[PDB]
Amino acid sequence: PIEDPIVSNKYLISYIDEDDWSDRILQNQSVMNSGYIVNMGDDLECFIQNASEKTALLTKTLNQGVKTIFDKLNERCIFYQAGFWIYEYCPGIEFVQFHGRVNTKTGEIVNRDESLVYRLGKPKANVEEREFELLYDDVGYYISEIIGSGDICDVTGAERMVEIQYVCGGSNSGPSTIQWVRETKICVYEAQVTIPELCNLELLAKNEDQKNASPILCRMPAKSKIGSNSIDLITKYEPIFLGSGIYFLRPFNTDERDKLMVTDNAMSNWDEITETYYQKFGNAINKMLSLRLVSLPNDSCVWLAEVVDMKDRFQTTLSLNILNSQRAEIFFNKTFTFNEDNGNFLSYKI
Repeated sequence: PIEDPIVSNKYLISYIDEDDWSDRILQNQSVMNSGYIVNMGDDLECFIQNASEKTALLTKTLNQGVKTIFDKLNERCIFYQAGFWIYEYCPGIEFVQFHGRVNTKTGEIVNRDESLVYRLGKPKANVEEREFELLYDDVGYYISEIIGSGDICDVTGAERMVEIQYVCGGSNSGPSTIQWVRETKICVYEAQVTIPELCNLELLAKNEDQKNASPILCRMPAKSKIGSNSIDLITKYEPIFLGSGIYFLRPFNTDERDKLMVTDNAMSNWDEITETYYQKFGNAINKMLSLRLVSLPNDSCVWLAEVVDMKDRFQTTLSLNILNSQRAEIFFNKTFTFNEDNGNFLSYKI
């Protein structure tokens, strides 16, 4: 890993209320002595605060992960239609990119293009013999597999190979699938796969980003009297891209209620509601419930949440009742008024 004293330190700006700040940072002297306060003239004053076992897990992770990768891959090949290209990866045979499509029902290609001769690399049956590395990225720790034994590319004069990275797909039960694959160098390609079984290894566990940050406490000067800018939106709320142009703003305030957010232009006019709105919100909601973002209290309930634009302007309210199946219905009410006393769920049928 690479760091430097200008980037190694990491901060996270958090917002707190007005009378909260009045008697939370200002009244204690110990905290005031640990850090100091900065003023922007207006009330945007922020108080900044200044501040063998391991290797056994590294070494075991590498071994166990490779053996586990082969465990699932041993069943069959995998394939990913990357726009115009398709990359088929087999369990220790050879990696290539060819034109075509696959029939989801049988998992077989339409044809084999004898005319599209591409060679990404030849792995080896004797996986035990091959050497692998344990590197890391934003997603987490991963196993590196260089598949060589390729011909030289006259362009520069480098033998054809490919760099494969094994990462965990989180909650993705099944065999195995690829995320993306593309050329990286003149004759080198890169590919990344996601498998659920790698998460078994602590270092390769999903949702593990080293978020350790000296917190910087700020307070709202105006309390959103003007249209809150996007920077206020992402400092008050932690967005999560739910796809289809819909974000899920979860508040840092544990008391407040979370609200969806829309950004697409074709979903501007809410006075008329077309099928595109319903399909887009259905995809987004399916992805959300798959992400386990919405939190059941402690039971089936109706879920009511706002929708805001890039400027946190309320447009409608999304009403959703979960049916514990593939089907789901979504309603949009512009006329719905909110009770600040309760959160999202209002009707409980345990």
